[PDB]
Amino acid sequence: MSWLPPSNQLSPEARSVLDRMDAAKAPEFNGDLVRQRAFYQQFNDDRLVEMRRVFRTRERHETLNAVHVQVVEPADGVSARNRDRVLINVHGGAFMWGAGSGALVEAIPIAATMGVSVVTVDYRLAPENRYPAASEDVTAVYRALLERYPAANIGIFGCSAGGVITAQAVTWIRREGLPRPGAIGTLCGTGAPYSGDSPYLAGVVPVGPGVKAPPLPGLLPTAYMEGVGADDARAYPLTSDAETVFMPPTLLLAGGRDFAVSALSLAHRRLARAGVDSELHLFDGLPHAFFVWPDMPESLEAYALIAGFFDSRLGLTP
Amino acid sequence: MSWLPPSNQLSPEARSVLDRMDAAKAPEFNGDLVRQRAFYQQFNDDRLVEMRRVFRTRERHETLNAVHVQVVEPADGVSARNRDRVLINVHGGAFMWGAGSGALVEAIPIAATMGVSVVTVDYRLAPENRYPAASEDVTAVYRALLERYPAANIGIFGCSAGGVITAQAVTWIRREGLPRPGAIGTLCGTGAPYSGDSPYLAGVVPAPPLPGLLPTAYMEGVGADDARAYPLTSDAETVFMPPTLLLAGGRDFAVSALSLAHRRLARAGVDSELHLFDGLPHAFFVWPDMPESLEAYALIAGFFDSRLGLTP
Ligand SMILES: [Cl-]
Ligand SMILES: [Mg+2]
Ligand SMILES: [Mg+2]
Repeated sequence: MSWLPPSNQLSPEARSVLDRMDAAKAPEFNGDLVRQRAFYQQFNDDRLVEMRRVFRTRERHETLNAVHVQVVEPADGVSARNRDRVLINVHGGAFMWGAGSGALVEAIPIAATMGVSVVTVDYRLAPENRYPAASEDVTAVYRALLERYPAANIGIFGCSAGGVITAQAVTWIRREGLPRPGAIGTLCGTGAPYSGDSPYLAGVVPVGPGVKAPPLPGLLPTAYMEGVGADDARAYPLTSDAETVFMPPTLLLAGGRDFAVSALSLAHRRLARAGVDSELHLFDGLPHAFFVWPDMPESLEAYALIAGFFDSRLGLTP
Repeated sequence: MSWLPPSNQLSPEARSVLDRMDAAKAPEFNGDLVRQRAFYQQFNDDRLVEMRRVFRTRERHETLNAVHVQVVEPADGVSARNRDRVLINVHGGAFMWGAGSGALVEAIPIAATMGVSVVTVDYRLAPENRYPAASEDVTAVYRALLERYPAANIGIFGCSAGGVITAQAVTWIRREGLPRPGAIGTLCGTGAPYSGDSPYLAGVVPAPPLPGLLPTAYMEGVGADDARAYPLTSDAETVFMPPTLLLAGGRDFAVSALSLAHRRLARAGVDSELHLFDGLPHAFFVWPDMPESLEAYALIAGFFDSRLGLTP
C-alpha cells in the first residue's frame, strides 16, 4: 500500500516492474466483457513478448480427451531427469480470460527453467461456463496424461484463478477415482476464499480513516463460483479437513503484497496439521501474480522455487 | 493497522488475547533500563503464571560448561519418542531481559507439547555484555549436551532476540569446530536485520528507510559484513545452516525478514519451513490461552520431531 516505500528487499529491476505494473492498471470496464477481454488480451500478449525474450521454448497445440492444450517444451529439449515427468498448467485470468497467451505466459518460464514438458489447459471460462467446468477440463487432461506418465510424476500448477482450479481439479480427480497427482502448485490462490488481513492491505476491499470496513465474504465472488456453497468441500477443499488430508504435496507462493497471502498462510497451516508436505514462499513487496513479469531477478527466483518443488516431489521412473 | 478489523481467521480466544496484549503494552521509559527491566520481569512472571496453568512441567537448575541453564521437562518425564533428543531454548527479551521467567515461558510449552527435555540458556545480556557473549554461552551449553546427545538429535530454538541468537550460535558452533545441530527454530527473528514492508505495517516505524543492522546495544559496533553475526544475509553462512523453522505472526515486524531468509535457505538447498499466523503480532505464542498458540507449539514440535535424529 501507498504510504510505504518499495520493499527494501527488491532488486532495481523489480522496483521498475512495480512502477510499470501500477501504470498498466486496468481502467473500469463497467461489465463490458468484450472490452475487458481485449484489455487482458493485450496485457497477456505484452507479457508473452517479454517471456519470449528471456526463454527459448517450442509450443505445440494438442487435444486431450476433447480438451484443447498447448504443450510447451524447452527449445533445448526436456532434461533426461524429466523424461518421464509432466506438468499441467492451469492459467489465471479471473476465471474469464487468459486463454492462449496468458496460458503460455505461465507455462513458458516453468518449462524452460525446470527443463520439462508443460501441458497448459484451455479450460472453459466464466461467465459462459460455471463450476465445475474447469475442474472437468483439467481432470480430462490429467486422465489422458496418465496413459503416458505415472500419477506420481505428474504435477499440476496455476496462478491466481489457476491456483484455485488446480486445488479444485485435485478433488475432481479424487471424485473420478483416479490416482492423485504427485504434487501441485497453488500459486497466488487456492481452493479457499480470500480471508484475513491481506485483502484489506492490497486494497481489494477499501479501508482507512472514516471507513466502516466490511467483513470479507466466505465465498470467492467470481461468477464462476456463484451459487456454490461454502460447504462444498470439492469447491473449497482447503477449508475441508477431509479434502485437505487427501491433497498431494503442495507449493503455495505469493507476493508479500498479494491479497491472496493471508489465505495461503492459513492453507499452509491446515496442510501441515493434516500431515501434507507443503511449502510456502512469500516475496516481500510484490503483488498478486508478480511472476508473469519476467524482467526481474525475483521472477527467475520464483521459477526456480517452482521447478525445485516439482523436481524434489515428483517421481522419476517410467 | 488501526483501520483494519482483526483478522477474520482468528479464534474468539485470540481476539481476547489481542486486547490483553494491548493492555500489557509498556509505557515510555525514556531509556530508564531499571524501570524497563522491572516492567518486563512482571510481564514474563505474568505469562509464566498462564504457562503453569496450561502445561504440567518440572524445572531443574543445572550448570553446563560454566553456563546456568534451566532444564524443563514434562512433569511425568520425557516421551519415549524423545528419549535421545534435547532442545536448547534461547529466550527473547530485546537482548536485555527475559532471564528466568522469560526463558521458562518459551521452554515450558515446547517441553510439554513435544514431550522433550528443553535446556533454556541463561546467556549474558546487554548492555553489560555485547556480541558474541550470548553465542559463546549457547555454544558452551551445546558442547556439554554433545556428551549425552548426538548433534543430529539436538535442536536450538528461540523467539525474537532468541531467534537472532539461535542463528548466531549456529555460526559460533561452526567456528568452534563442533558438529552442527540437527535443526533450529528462528522464531520471530533470525540472523538478519528487520527489512522489507512488515516493520512499517507493524507500526514500529512511522516514511524513512530501515536500518541494515539490528539497532540493539548487544550488536553495537558489529559490522554488516560479519557473516557470523548476520548469517542469513551471507550466501556462504546460509549454505551451512541446518534445517530451519521460521515462524511469526502475520502482523509481526519480523515477517518480511523471515520470508526472505526462507527464500535464501531454499535457494541454498537447506531444508526450511515457514509458517505465518495471520492477524497476530510479534512473539504471540508467549500467550498460551488461544488455539493459535497451541497450534504454533504443535508446529514447533512437529518440525523438530521430523528433522531431529532418533539414534542413541
Ligand atoms: Cl514452508
Ligand atoms: Mg513439512
Ligand atoms: Mg524444501
